[PDB]
Amino acid sequence: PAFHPGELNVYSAPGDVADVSRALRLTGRRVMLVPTMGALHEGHLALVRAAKRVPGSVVVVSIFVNPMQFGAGGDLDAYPRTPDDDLAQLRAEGVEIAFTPTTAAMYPDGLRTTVQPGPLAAELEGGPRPTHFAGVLTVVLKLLQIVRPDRVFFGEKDYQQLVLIRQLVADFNLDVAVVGVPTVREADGLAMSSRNRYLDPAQRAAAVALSAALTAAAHAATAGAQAALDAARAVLDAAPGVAVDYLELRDIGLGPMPLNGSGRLLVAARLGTTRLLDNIAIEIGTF
Amino acid sequence: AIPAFHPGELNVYSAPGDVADVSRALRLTGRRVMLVPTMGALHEGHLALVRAAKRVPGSVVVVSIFVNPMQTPDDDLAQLRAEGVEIAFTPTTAAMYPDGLRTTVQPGPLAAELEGGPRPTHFAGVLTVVLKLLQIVRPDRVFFGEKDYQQLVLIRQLVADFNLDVAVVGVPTVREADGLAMSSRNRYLDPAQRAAAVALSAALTAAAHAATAGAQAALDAARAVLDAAPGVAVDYLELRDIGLGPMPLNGSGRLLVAARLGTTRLLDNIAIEIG
Ligand SMILES: COc1ccc2[nH]ccc2c1
Ligand SMILES: COc1ccc2[nH]ccc2c1
Repeated sequence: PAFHPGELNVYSAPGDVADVSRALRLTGRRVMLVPTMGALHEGHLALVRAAKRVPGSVVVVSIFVNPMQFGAGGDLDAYPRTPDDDLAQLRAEGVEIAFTPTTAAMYPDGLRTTVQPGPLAAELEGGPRPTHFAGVLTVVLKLLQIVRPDRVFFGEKDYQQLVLIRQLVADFNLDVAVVGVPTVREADGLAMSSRNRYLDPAQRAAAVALSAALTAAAHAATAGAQAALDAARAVLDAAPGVAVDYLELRDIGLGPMPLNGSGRLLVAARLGTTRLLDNIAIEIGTF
Repeated sequence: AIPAFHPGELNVYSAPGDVADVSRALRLTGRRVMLVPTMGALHEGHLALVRAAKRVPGSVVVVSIFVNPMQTPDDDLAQLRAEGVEIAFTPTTAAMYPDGLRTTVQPGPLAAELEGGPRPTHFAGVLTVVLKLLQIVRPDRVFFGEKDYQQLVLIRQLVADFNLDVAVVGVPTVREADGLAMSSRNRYLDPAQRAAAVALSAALTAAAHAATAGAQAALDAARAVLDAAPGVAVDYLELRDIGLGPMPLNGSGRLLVAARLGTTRLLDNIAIEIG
């Protein structure tokens, strides 16, 4: 396959991007991978920019709405698809490679061999969606094998996902650096998300409560965990039509260890039918 | 700094990071890295894998020795020196699983069939450790015996399904003079059992030649030979396609058998061509 430097090259065939990546790597360039499901926003662009600043980088952005990480009807069909906007954004950002595989190219044998995540996948986001993270980790493993990047970039917004990807990389001895990039926010604090488009004006106004609650908690935390959680709860309680699914303060690895001084506070809430996530670093007893 | 590597000698590494760094360095110097995964206690079957790896031009051979809990140290290393193997990778359980069992590989449904009957989690263990070894060593080719044919097929599923950039090489089964497939378990057989054990290979070779008369003739011939043996408890005798799906009307297939002799479980298999 041809590679035209300094412009966007789009490859659909896994073999094509694998060949181009291999060839680039062999000439000294360092391959950076930003895996996405399209519907690109400023959060994704932050990832692209982080990747682009690595000296000698060539940036590969994958766009693939992975059916394996969705449960039956109708989340997969409802996922936003804005391909023309996505590719326009990548061109504007100076990205040289977009990898846009088909479902058939990624899953020619259906679901056969898959990744089984550790117990974290059953908690928080995985509670009512027990197969979700197996879908995520299976596709990320495949993308890593196809592209063979030196570094792979993920937002901190989906923090549990990022932790599970670090687990994947450690547990399977993958030779890639996982880079977590801090959450990009709207001016009022709202975390970037492709689901923000489903907030009507009232819901958009109310949605500020998630980030306001988290940031209140982070500052309250000088007074301890209870104070932090209660400050967040108070802000969420004050918000019209925010229905909290969970609000949890955990150790930074979200694993089988108690909170000791460095934590992550995670929230998920519904505004109408729209489920929003956010999270923040918490230091306990630290001003 | 890359760990020391002495060309033409057996270099032994226990740390995953060490063998990873050495393998990477060697492939940059124009070597082709060949991986032979084993659980030690090496026999002539393993040596055939080693010789197959060695004959690839540019080869450097990595033999891993790891008893994988999820599925003779000095003597093994001496055998490898004698074969001209340059790398042995001998990690501890703690080095392979520093965080315990966490993320694992879930095989497809083939893993529940045949050998997966008595050992329903066996292949998950095998695929998980093989994936890790492939990521640590990053070989150009990886070598497995055909004797554990279902294992080999599941490894080919792993490689295809996860888009791994490695060639899987199956090596024809090494056999004792009477046909018994090589295995560390053969020495456990008493004389009566050892004599009866020849029935597995004899049944398969009979079937392979009976196959000109069709699938049923092949299966019936194999069953007759097993039926002539005392103390051979057949767990299965199945004719499948080469990927272990259902056998087609004509074409290539594989005939697999497993049996228990006393407390010792033996496996064997053979290529079958129908008609
Ligand atoms: C870097 O900040 C962000 C924020 C939200 C995001 N959603 C998906 C990636 C991502 C990144
Ligand atoms: C290539 O022949 C063989 C025969 C039996 C085997 N057992 C484990 C590896 C192996 C290889």
